[PDB]
Amino acid sequence: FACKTANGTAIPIGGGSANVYVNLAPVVNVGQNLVVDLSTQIFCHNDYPETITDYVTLQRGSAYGGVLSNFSGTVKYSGSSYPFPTTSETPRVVYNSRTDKPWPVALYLTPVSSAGGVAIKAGSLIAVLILRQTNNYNSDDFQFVWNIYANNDVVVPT
Ligand SMILES: OCc1cn(CCc2ccc(O[C@H]3O[C@H](CO)[C@@H](O)[C@H](O)[C@@H]3O)cc2)nn1
Ligand code: NI
Repeated sequence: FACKTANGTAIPIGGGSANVYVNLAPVVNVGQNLVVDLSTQIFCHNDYPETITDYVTLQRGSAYGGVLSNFSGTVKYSGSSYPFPTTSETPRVVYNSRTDKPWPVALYLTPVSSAGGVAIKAGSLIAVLILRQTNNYNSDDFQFVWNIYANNDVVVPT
């Protein structure tokens, strides 16, 4: 089991960490959502699906920088919604093919009433999402740590 990002980098068997840059809507008002869909960027596969089933959860989602201070949010993982930052590990998604399949995670972030001006700075760390992988074969229990960075400034009009 390993993962990669689109035109990007890879995290190999056994886990590790990688940096991911996302495009964000440049202007977002109170009451609106920034939607950050990682399922178009992060892809994973099972290396021996004929005998092994891989189980994959969102172990934890954490907010940083402008997102931590200026937004509240929710995360959608494989069809279900949760608070973001997260309050517990999600249920598991099964990976049973050598063909790349998206990691089905999306953040929905909305400005708090005190956000104004530049609420997220270009290039800044905005979130960490930890993918936890196990299987039905041995004791493997691995973390794939995705550091999520803003590509551009996000302004909350005042
Ligand atoms: O007849 C038994 C047999 C065994 N195999 C492959 C053995 C194997 C063992 C571990 C393994 O590890 C990687 O691949 C596994 C499947 O994705 C994953 O669960 C592991 O954690 C790890 O990333 C891959 C192949 N093929 N046939
Ligand atoms: Ni592989």
